Amino acid sequence: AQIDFRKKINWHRRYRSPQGVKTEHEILRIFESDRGRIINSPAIRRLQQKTQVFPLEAAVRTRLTHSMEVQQVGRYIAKEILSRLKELKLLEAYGLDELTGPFESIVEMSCLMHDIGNPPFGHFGEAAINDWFRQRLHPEDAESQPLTDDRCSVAALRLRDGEEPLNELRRKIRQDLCHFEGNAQGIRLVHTLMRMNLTWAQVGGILKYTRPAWWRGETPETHHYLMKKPGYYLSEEAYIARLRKELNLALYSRFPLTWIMEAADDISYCVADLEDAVEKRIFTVEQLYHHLHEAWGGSLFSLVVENAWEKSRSRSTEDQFFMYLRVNTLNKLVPYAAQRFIDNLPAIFAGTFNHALLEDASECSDLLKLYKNVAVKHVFSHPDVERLELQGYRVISGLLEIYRPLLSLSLSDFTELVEKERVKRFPIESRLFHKLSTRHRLAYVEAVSKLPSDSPEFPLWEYYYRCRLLQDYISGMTDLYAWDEYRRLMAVEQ
Amino acid sequence: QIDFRKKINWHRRYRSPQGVKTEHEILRIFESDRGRIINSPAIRRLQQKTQVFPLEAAVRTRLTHSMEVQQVGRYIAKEILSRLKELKLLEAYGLDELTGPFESIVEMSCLMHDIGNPPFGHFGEAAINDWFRQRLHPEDAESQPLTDDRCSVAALRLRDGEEPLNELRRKIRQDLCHFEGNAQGIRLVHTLMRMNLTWAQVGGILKYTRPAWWRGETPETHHYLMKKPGYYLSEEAYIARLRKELNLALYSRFPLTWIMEAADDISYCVADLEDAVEKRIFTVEQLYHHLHEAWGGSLFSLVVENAWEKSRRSTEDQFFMYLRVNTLNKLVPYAAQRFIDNLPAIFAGTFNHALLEDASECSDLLKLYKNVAVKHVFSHPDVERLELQGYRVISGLLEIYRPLLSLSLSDFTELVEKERVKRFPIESRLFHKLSTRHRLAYVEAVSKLPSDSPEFPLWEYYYRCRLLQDYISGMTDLYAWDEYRRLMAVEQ
Ligand code: NI
Ligand code: NI
Repeated sequence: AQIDFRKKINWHRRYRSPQGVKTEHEILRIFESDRGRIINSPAIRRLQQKTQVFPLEAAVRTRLTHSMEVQQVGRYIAKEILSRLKELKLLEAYGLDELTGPFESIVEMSCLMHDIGNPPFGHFGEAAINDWFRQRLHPEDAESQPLTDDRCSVAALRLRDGEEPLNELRRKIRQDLCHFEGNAQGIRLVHTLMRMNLTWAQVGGILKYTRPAWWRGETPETHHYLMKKPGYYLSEEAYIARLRKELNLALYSRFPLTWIMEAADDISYCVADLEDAVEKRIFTVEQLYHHLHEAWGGSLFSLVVENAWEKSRSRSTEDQFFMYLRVNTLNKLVPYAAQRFIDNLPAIFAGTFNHALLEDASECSDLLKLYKNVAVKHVFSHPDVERLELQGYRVISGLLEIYRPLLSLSLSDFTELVEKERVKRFPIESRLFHKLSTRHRLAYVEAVSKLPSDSPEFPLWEYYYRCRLLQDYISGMTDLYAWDEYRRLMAVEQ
Repeated sequence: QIDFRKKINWHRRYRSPQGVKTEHEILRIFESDRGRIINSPAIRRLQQKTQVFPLEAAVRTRLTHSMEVQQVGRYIAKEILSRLKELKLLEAYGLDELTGPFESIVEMSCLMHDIGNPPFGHFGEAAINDWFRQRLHPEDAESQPLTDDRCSVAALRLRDGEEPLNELRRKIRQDLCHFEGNAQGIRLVHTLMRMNLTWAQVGGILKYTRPAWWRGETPETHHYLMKKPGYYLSEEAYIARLRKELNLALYSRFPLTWIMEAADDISYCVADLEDAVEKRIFTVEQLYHHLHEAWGGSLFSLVVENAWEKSRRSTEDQFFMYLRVNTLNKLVPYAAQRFIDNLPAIFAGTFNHALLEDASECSDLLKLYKNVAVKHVFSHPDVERLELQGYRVISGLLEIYRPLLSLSLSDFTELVEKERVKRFPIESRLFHKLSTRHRLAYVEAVSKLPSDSPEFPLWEYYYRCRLLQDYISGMTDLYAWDEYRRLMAVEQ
């Protein structure tokens, strides 16, 4: 092989693509166009009110501010990597000499969008959606040979005896629909839903996992880490294939700048969650310092944490302590992350590298695990947080049940509903339908129209795309919007 | 005579970097600035102060707006630097090793451009000033001591024969009635949050150069830079040191500011229109017609009509994508060109115009967006009601804390020192409710004073009022509203 980043940092687009030879400048302007597209997308503002950890009530992080923090850390790691590469006289050799700006920016924006796909109430929205679609589709009963009391409630998707091609499609659909995941939904959102038409490189930095959502069974040994969670849905399959071709990815391989983004997320996530914890008066700073000292056991802790504490004891103490905790943490981990990226650059470039930059038995990872431990033991277990998670789960389950009658309809009927807009014998599901976002309905019409109308696959694909539509609509909501819809449609408030 | 090494100053007020530095070490310093800002509570507090509409999610907040402005500022900065490189002027102006810093300072100046604003924005302003006017009446201190001086504070009332003390009284009364977002921003970044930014960075926040205590007309040659107050009587010393570190003449301004300002103008106009359509006030076609009518190969044809033609994904999104893109592709180059064309004056910090404020077609496009906005959006009864409400809320909080300002020096001082005073239950608890940061700022400032001087009661009262304004202006919309409701015993 060889490391030529010109072959990875691909400034083409899916639609209306830039063509031909380009100035270093023209390339830069393209990736800046990407920045504009993202910073101005509704998806991002929607982040400015999805909950991070605490109920919104102002100084507490939201998905947005967290994403901005991650962006900053990503920038710092990218800059350290590029700078070390310049000191190693390796920048030209790796084809990065005219792509430093793009490199940096792709990382920054990949960070900003790392949460773009998450549904309201985060991992509990996820939980709610998957659990609901599991109770309706039971993918576990499609694992092997057709079960004679197949628990799935959808006639079309139930495994029928003798028709193994159709049965395989049924299998994939049922598994896929029960594996909604923030990142996969993120790819879907950026491409099919918002139609942002980013550069291939930029979309690549969003693809954080490489397992198909419809995946059943164990993951390959050699790819365990990159396939921890679903990375793309059955729908984006074609798209993801083209993406692989444009970014020179082997199957289940990942874009490199992703590894960078990931590391940034880990760092920011840990430290910030602790600071917010102190801000919500859960524990004082001293209490935090003791929990850390105890949960640990010239070492790293001494440097980062104990020096942060000593600085803190000689502006406001909470702010001083956390300023220097952040600073010291970053000054230890960011160089390490950079060093790991470079040391492992062949594998990371290939996109096959089966570890995180930080996931280790290295002291650095242990520091991160320390923050995460204190967080999960003394913050995420707090009754107000837990209550909010419970509530969110009820709200999303509730909405899904409210729109159930859209998924109850036969192909004939639902299609009639799409075409006539307002159906006389179907008042409720007509109005339920109108309540779906035009963006999402459009995506449905678009996807269904591209189908072989007479093929036996059609009812299956249609049902899939219809469920896909409903999940699009729900996952697209902010916490407050989802909660509010739930309350109004339950006729609890006007 | 343009040496940007003399403006892009990487020193700090406290614990400053000293000596010779690598281009890299300089970069790392300005990145440290970025970190300090992006992680400051002030910025998240922006993620819920209202921009135009009530929070209810797709609508802009002070934060998202600030991010949009940041992007436009970055683009303008890059265009300026790039045009300077094409003119072979980059080395000559001392920017060849400061391109990263240049860009970054602009970006962050943008992100912080709203950091100072009080809850409910210009109506919080209104409320604060109007309240302190009813209490201090600066208009009665304009000239010679008035014998029925309407001011209700014994110490600050103009007394006959004592013209030095009278001048101090004059400045204090005028200053306290001229609370302004930007001045409060300087105060916030420096005295309150103690962020200790670089001088250059603080400089990009200083948008106006008129002292808050200014009375009478502004100089002819500086009319534009002194439209609004830029710094309070307290930050006076600080601002002086800032002038020395950034090589500013009196009432002169930092350059990168002009850039930030232009970014604000652009993204503010376009965005407000988009959000207007999102809140279903008018459709896209309705908007296009309001624009076409309110106008009159020209610019409109290019930017707006081409946006509309492209528009005919979702139509609202397509139209606004290309409206934003075309607008930027016209105005950002122009802004850059204006910055460079006028670089001597802008560098000096004396340039008496905005990059965009003109009779130039570009400014007219902006004025067009602003006109359609102010006529068909800001006049919408729901916006107006929110402004009215906000003014009531801030006026209400100020009245609620009034008894802290009613106390004598002796008594209020006793309150500060003993923390809980037995004969003063209410004002004790009111006092405890003030943020420790703000109270600390008060103690800090008062302790530095000549304890026996006749100026002391005056300065103390000033700093006390300063304290209360710090606390109120520091709130988010929702927090201020909520405090007003709870302290009125309307909700538990
Ligand atoms: Ni995250
Ligand atoms: Ni603004």
